[PDB]
Amino acid sequence: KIPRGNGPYSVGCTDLMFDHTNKGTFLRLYYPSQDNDRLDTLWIPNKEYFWGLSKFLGTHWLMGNILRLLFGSMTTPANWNSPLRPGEKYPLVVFSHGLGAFRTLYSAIGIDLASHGFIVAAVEHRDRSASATYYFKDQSAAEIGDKSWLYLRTLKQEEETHIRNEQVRQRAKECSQALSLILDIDHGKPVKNALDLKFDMEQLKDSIDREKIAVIGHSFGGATVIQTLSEDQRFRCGIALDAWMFPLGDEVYSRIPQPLFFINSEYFQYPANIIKMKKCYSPDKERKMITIRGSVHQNFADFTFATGKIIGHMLKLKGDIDSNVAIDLSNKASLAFLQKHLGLHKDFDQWDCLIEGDDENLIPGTNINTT
Ligand SMILES: C[C@]1(c2ccccc2)CC(=O)N(CCOc2ccc(F)c(C#N)c2)C1
Ligand SMILES: [Cl-]
Repeated sequence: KIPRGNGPYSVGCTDLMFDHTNKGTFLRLYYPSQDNDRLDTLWIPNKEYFWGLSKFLGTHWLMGNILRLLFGSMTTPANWNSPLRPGEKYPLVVFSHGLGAFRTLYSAIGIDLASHGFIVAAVEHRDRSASATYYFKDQSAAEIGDKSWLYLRTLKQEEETHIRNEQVRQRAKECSQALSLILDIDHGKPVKNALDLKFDMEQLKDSIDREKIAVIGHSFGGATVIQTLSEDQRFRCGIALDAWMFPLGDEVYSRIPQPLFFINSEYFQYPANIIKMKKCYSPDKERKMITIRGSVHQNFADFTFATGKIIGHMLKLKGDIDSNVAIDLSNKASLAFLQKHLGLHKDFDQWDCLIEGDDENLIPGTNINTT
């Protein structure tokens, strides 16, 4: 089970696709909810995501249907289509998924943020970095619900540099586009969701704290944070969760004026990647780094909760550290940082010490030696 949020607000969830095309925005929204008696949210909602994951895992295609059997009925603890909790303006996080992931697989993070009073928009990238995604070929196809699926692209050694960079730039653009969509919805523009879901977007009118905006993401999503910040000053700070820095162009490193927080796992990181993180550092800029003891790359994603301790450890989904312990640390430290750099008047400053990695399961900075 994916843990419930630790904050005082109940959490809701819905999907938004606008426009319907492959150039539209697709996001999963987590938000503070009015109601708590709704059905929980289906974690991986279509079979084609399992088919996609099977390609990403490099397994036999037929394993897709086995993954679907095993995980196709799992829910995540967010009230599906619950009304938005009215009467208060909420800061906004735009969230970027890793390679071979998609919008729904970081619900532990998104739900927790929501439960503390954030709206979270988890983008689904159309760069062929998702295991799968979908859209509609045209206006007609969206009416009858005739989905077109786009699957993960496999790269040759010789495309890696170039195509990963094209992808991160598209990702940044998709993050900025999602922001603009949400900000327009806030300023009351009628948006007809391309998905026919019982959730009126008019609810979101005057409900965003328009200047309190951050971008967060895991791995490929972490590079996406950094590209996004450099391109869009509307985002006021970023949190990169175990960032994979390879996609970034040489030009971006000196061009990130906003505060940036690296939350790393112990076992993923390596000198080449850490050196790149350190190229974001500069005497005039606000930079923080911590490393979660006993953690692996997958502690930041939902599949760290989907299996038992033993097969979890074997499959590199779980580390030595407990998965709830690990995510609590990442989520609480994230909240404190956001409070500091968005200027929120909440109680997240209780976790300030975690930004400095001052905790028995934290390492200040990095464990990786670079020389
Ligand atoms: C370093 C990465 C990489 C780079 C090149 C080749 C291979 C891997 C880039 C990246 O984003 N990574 C994280 C992928 O996290 C996932 C993936 C699928 C999932 F279902 C879930 C979940 N839950 C999480 C791995
Ligand atoms: Cl290295």
